Amino acid sequence: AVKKIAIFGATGQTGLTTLAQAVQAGYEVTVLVRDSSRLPSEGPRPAHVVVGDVLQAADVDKTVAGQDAVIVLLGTRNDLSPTTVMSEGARNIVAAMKAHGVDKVVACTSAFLLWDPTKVPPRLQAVTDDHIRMHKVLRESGLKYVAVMPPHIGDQPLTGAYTVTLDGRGPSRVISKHDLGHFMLRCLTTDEYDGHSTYPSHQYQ
Ligand SMILES: NC(=O)c1ccc[n+]([C@@H]2O[C@H](COP(=O)([O-])OP(=O)(O)OC[C@H]3O[C@@H](n4cnc5c(N)ncnc54)[C@H](OP(=O)(O)O)[C@@H]3O)[C@@H](O)[C@H]2O)c1
Ligand SMILES: O=C(O)c1ccccc1-c1c2cc(I)c(=O)c(I)c-2oc2c(I)c(O)c(I)cc12
Repeated sequence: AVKKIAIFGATGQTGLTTLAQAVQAGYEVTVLVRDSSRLPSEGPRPAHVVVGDVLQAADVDKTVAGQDAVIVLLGTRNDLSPTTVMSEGARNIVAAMKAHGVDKVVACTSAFLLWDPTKVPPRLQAVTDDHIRMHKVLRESGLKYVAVMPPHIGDQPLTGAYTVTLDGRGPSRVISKHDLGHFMLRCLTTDEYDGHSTYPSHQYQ
């Protein structure tokens, strides 16, 4: 079974809860962070912290070495400008995985990659274009890749009771950050989503 994981984007909205959940669940977690002050003191703590940047191949290589799987929760912290950070980071992650024999990656893009592609809000198009580039990098890597394509990420509690579809239709257009993290982790213990795109959603009310 997967025991050692790297998380990229662990200091982000979804990353922080995914990290806490992963440690509480018993994983040995390594994170790559640019700024360690963004990791919390309270609660569960990663086993290993690498300070560096996903755009630096050597920093990524150090983070991926020795792992059993990789979770990718990279994002732009609501900077909507044109960007290649996520796709360039994914290229570095794939190269490091291949260099170190790691074969499982679970990565978050967005439900816009399942929904009608002509209905992306204009303000989100640049980020979506880079999600599409990152998805291409991961799909073409040949590695076992679960594409997680969530709708709006909310603040609702952890439930573990959300629905996962393969087509972007579902009970709602929201997933709590906690449930999204829970789903990322679920993907580490099953093969059933490898090579698929997945849409987690739930009605919280
Ligand atoms: N907002 C939504 O409703 C929504 C819906 C669907 C999909 N998404 C997508 O879901 C993904 C996760 O979103 P989120 O809101 O959880 O993420 P987020 O809060 O934007 O966090 C982004 C994370 O990526 C890290 N990161 C950015 N650039 C980096 C670099 N050069 N090197 C290393 N780490 C870097 C950030 O580090 P720092 O802490 O150092 O900044 C942070 O940990 C994103 O791709 C987002 O576009 C969002
Ligand atoms: O996350 C928010 O609330 C938010 C707050 C300020 C500015 C934008 C957003 C936002 C998104 C930001 C990024 I970067 C991203 O990548 C994606 I995809 C976003 O998808 C969003 C979606 I779907 C929504 O339905 C709504 I309402 C807002 C967003």
